[PDB]
Amino acid sequence: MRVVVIGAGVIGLSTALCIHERYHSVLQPLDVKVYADRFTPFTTTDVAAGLWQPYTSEPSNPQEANWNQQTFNYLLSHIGSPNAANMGLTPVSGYNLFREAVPDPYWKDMVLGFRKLTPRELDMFPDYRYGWFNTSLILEGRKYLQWLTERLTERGVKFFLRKVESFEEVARGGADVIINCTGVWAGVLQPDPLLQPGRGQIIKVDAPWLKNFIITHDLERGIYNSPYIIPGLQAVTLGGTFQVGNWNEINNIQDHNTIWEGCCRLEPTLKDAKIVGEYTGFRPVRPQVRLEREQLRFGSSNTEVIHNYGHGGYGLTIHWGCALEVAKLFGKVLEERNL
Amino acid sequence: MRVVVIGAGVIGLSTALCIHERYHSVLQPLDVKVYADRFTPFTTTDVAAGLWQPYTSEPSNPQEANWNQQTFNYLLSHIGSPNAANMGLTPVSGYNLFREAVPDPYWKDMVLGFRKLTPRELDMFPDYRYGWFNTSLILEGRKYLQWLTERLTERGVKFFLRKVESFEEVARGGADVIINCTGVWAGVLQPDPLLQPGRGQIIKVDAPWLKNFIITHDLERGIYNSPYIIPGLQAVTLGGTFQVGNWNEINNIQDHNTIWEGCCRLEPTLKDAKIVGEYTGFRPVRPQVRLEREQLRFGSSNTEVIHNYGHGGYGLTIHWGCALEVAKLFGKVLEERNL
Ligand SMILES: Cc1cc2c(cc1C)[n+](C(=O)C(C)C)c1c(=O)[nH]c(=O)nc-1n2C[C@H](O)[C@H](O)[C@H](O)COP(=O)([O-])OP(=O)(O)OC[C@H]1O[C@@H](n2cnc3c(N)ncnc32)[C@H](O)[C@@H]1O
Ligand SMILES: Cc1cc2c(cc1C)[n+](C(=O)C(C)C)c1c(=O)[nH]c(=O)nc-1n2C[C@H](O)[C@H](O)[C@H](O)COP(=O)([O-])OP(=O)(O)OC[C@H]1O[C@@H](n2cnc3c(N)ncnc32)[C@H](O)[C@@H]1O
Repeated sequence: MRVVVIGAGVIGLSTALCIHERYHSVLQPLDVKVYADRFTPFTTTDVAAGLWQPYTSEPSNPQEANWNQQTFNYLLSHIGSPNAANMGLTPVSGYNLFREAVPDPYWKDMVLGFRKLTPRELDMFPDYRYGWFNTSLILEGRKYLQWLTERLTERGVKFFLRKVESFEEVARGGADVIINCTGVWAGVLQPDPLLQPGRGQIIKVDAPWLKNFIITHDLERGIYNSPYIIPGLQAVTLGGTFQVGNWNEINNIQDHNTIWEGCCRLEPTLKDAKIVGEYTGFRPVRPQVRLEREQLRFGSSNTEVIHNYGHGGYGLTIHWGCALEVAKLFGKVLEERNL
Repeated sequence: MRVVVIGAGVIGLSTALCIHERYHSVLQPLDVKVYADRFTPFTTTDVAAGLWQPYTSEPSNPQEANWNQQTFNYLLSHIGSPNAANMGLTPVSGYNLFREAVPDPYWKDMVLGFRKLTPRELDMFPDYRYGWFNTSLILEGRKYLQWLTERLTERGVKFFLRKVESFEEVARGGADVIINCTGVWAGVLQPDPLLQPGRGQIIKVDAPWLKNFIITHDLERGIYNSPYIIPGLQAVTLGGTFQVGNWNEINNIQDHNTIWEGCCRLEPTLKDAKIVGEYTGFRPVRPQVRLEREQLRFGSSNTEVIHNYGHGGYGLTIHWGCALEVAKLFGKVLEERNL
């Protein structure tokens, strides 16, 4: 069966893998290919802060929290193996600062060791008045992508520089199924005003002494508009913006400073950190994730699509969960074809 | 007044500073000098794992805990300033593993966020069955030493790479008050069978993805004979030995392997960590710290000594506390001299 996964961000890959991993030898032939106009280091995924942490607010389609939970476990499960950092994974602990008290996140129990910070702790940051502490995981985009890639590759999945113009295209081509994991740019293949770019610029900097993440929150300014600092496998990511509907893909000096000054302020020692890079990306913002099946008639032949997009600022945090669901639907699709 | 501090490890320096800091302009002249046959990077201090963490067992002296507490606060107080990492400080969180349950450490409340680990957590390190979690501080030897040094220097203390041979000699120089902070080698200036070398070899390795410390414990094997891993300002320190009465100062291949293999099991990712150095040092082991005053008659002239040594494996963890006490006695000494 000809399957075509469009997009090679964390979503496309995991998904592809997951499907193949689950059905390769459940169905004999099973042909998977991945088309994408961008591959790492060019995906949005490549620019994510790399932390597992869903938004504070309980998800609209409640199953999302499961996907999140499932993603976290899967990840955690790897922590212990030798390859975990080779997958781009590692545990990290850190803070979430606030200016006023606030309700515990629904994921309070998915993460390890969640607890409200004490005053002494808070004294470590004079701006904030309230916050939490917990340990979690770093799952780095680029590395994970490459891992995922090698995995798929050895599994025989094939990749292709392609810019799909239409699903039609792909279908006239031969795809029995098509899995749309085109991120923000999904709208192009089929409009979806729900979907929008959540622009975010960041700065990578070299400062090995920071071992914990620190994420501040301005309830007014909106989420991820406040300074944040996230240690990674080697560099640290300085961050602070999330602009909806903004599509400029260039790093802007203004933002650069607002990030630089804000973090520097939050974390004073940053004064000596050396900047090694700046990047900007589009969070595939959407009220909810679109992950559902859709049949498409072209001539006398039907073609199956399965959407998986709009993971906003938690694409990594919940990638796996969805990847599973798709496989699930994908399966139903096979049942209907009678295998 | 002529003061002479012998030794330039973390102990000598802090102490010197502390004295000067407190009495420089309480007394006018005040002449401080520091003699030491070894200066960083050569002190024992230079090789410490760099973590704030007193031993598990309840203190011999009641005062040790306070010194520890005082040291921790002083340190913590700096976390927030821009220079903290320039002093060689940063917060780090981590684990303490055990094979059987065990009583909470007395310092449970001095550290930030102490708590017993949960099972999921424990699943992360399968050979153990029990343990704790808390956040604390890294205070790196070398860096701190240099910091301390620049500070003293600008304060006008003067340094001399010199091997003192006798208290007698120093006193004979014109030394009004000698401050003894000669670490394990203290015995030489005046015997003390209580004092012994707590040999420890370690391996520095480059592995930036490890962000938390992990210290295992073998109740039989003795303290710090078990593998431990401690992230630092740039490298990670692999460790695992504490041999009493051993004075070989060379790194030994068997230790190197027992450390390497033990940590590597504890933390399989090191499979890819690159070794960048190996070192060995003597913990100035002693049943309890010697920190007390002692007068010494030489000819028709008395000379005041204040001992400060035998901080075993917590010299950093408690340096400041003692430094204060000395200043205190030092003061009494001034009172007696009627200022
Ligand atoms: C930008 C950004 C995102 C962050 C982020 C910080 C930043 C700056 N933070 C944070 O905000 C921290 C502060 C907490 C994280 C984080 O720390 N944790 C977390 O879970 N999430 C975070 N994300 C969100 C995450 O990056 C995003 O959800 C995923 O990358 C989406 O992956 P994808 O595969 O759907 O898109 P993407 O990676 O762009 O994959 C899209 C793919 O489809 C391809 N494509 C599209 N259309 C076509 C076409 N027509 N033909 C061919 N190929 C096509 C494109 O080439 C690419 O292959
Ligand atoms: C070796 C070692 C120690 C560790 C350690 C791991 C290792 C391998 N860990 C751990 O074990 C982790 C696993 C938790 C830490 C840790 O992580 N945290 C912690 O708090 N403690 C730890 N320590 C213990 C600490 O290093 C030690 O207490 C202090 O360095 C003592 O400083 P000092 O100034 O008294 O001696 P040292 O630094 O040797 O200063 C001695 C000074 O006196 C000088 N000197 C002596 N005699 C003379 C003389 N006759 N003439 C001139 N100069 C003289 C010598 O030149 C030097 O200047």
